[PDB]
Amino acid sequence: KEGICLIDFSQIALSTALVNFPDKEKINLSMVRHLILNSIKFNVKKAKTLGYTKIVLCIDNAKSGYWRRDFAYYYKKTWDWEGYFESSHKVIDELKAYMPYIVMDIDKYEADDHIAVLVKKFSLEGHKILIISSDGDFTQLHKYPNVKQWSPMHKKWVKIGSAEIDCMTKILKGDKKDNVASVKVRSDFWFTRVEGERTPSMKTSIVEAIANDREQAKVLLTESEYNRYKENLVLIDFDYIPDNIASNIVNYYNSYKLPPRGKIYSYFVKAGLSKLTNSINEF
Ligand SMILES: [Mg+2]
Ligand SMILES: [Mg+2]
Repeated sequence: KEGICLIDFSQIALSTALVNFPDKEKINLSMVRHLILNSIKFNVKKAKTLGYTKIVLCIDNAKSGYWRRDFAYYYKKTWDWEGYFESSHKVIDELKAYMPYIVMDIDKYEADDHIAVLVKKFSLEGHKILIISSDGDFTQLHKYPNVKQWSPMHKKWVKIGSAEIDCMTKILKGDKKDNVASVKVRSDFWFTRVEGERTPSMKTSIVEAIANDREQAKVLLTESEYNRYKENLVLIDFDYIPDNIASNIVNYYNSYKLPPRGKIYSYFVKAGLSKLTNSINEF
């Protein structure tokens, strides 16, 4: 059973670019092609050296929004961000055309989704898994056999009882960064809040009691809070990803045709990344 590496790509490329490309300076295609290929090399190396030889780049595609928006409208509702994303979108195309990786890219599907679903499938299928991402949410998947997670900036393992509590903490208190609100407030609180508005706190003993036995949601939460809980499950909990979303990801995965590995040399050449031709072995 081949070792598999799922990479939270879109974020890593972007995060690297935020750190490496100077503010108030234009970002060109070369810049980003260079940046992206080097990032892949560096991370593919980490993976392969450890035994995860099948690389899957998982992309964030909110071109037409998010499937989750069909459940919660408010969900997820100087630097050359323009030049970056333009060139980046182009480079992703080249990866699909020439590089030897499965590029999980689906409009309205998040990199989190592809990882959550693939990790599940493969883990249960007997493969050892590596998640390359600093996102603590992936600890929801450590519960599956042979799942490790590596954080590429600080270069370290994401290790985590505490997982169920971390998750439950988000289900109950929300996640402001994604516009997910506490079960103690109205659904679209973050999209519609007033400056004169604050979220009532959720006591830890409750969070923990539910984390430990979810049926406790029915006694510790008021009916209102409970409705909010069930809405938050789909926004936070990977196990609440719809059968249809899951199925499409797996299909995409299975129908993916990789390009002859002989195409890389040409690409590098053609794309003027000759310094890299000497390192195709590293891809
Ligand atoms: Mg993500
Ligand atoms: Mg999420």
